[PDB]
Amino acid sequence: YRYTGKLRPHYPLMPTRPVPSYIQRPDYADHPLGMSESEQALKGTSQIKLLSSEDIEGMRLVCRLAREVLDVAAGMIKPGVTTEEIDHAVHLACIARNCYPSPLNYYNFPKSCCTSVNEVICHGIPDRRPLQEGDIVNVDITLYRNGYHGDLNETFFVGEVDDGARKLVQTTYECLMQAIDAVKPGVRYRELGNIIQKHAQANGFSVVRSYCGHGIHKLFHTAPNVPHYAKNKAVGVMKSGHVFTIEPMICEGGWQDETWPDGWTAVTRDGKRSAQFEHTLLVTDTGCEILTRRLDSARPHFMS
Ligand SMILES: N[C@@H](CCC1CCCC1)P(=O)(O)O
Ligand SMILES: [Co+2]
Ligand SMILES: [Co+2]
Ligand SMILES: [K+]
Repeated sequence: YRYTGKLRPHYPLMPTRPVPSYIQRPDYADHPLGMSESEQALKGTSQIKLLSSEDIEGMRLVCRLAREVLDVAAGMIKPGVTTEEIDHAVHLACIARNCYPSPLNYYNFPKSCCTSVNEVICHGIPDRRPLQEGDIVNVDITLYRNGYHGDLNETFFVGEVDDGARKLVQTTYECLMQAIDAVKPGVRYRELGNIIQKHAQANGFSVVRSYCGHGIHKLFHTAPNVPHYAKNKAVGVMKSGHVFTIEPMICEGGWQDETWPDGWTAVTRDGKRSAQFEHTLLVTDTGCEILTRRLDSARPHFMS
């Protein structure tokens, strides 16, 4: 394997962290390949759950809890902290909230969150590497409570970063918020990518294509599939009671991605930097509720 940039995995990984048996698990948690019966059962489906009011309530609770766990992680972003240390903290913080860390053994993903540094687009596996001043780092959190999943991420600055870092991060967030702003009943899922790319390209950035936003509720990933790039073939129309994410990944250089031999880590083929943000959204009559929004601040962490 020829790595695309300067980052290398830092093994070995600390042994898998156990989840106390009292925590409710999703179906894949103890599958040996981390497969989810329920997700496969709807694989290739185009139909989109209309959540009931109790659904909506479970979704509100788990997304607020996931936000709380992300905020715990944000509080540890500093030079010299390892992504593995971040994950240990996240893992305890899920357990303390009585939630299962959704990423754990999801298709054998071996950690409880993703930490994606610099040229890692997404799904980085927490490891022994200490964070370096100048890095950017995304932490992606997903929790499971009472049959429901809630998913969010943000990109963070590690001490001081270069203007290009600042520009990529702010721009990515602006991409996400401009997309959310278009969310309301009657809007086509494919329109979101047009809005995202339009802003990305205007700032001299490219848009990752192999990874999409997705529906989420009782399933971790399900319809709709939501591409972040222009002129895409996404199927379906927003309707009050839909829940899904938008999570653009935006790049310095080219858009092309490839995967590390670990089977998970997605990096720029060109070794240049990528940033992402994610929210879990519910479509309401007037627009949408940002179920994973920060409550103690109007803004994401990087700009506070
Ligand atoms: N939370 C992230 C993916 C889910 C995890 C990636 C590694 C294991 C699951 P997302 O659905 O945003 O890509
Ligand atoms: Co997601
Ligand atoms: Co996520
Ligand atoms: K690399």
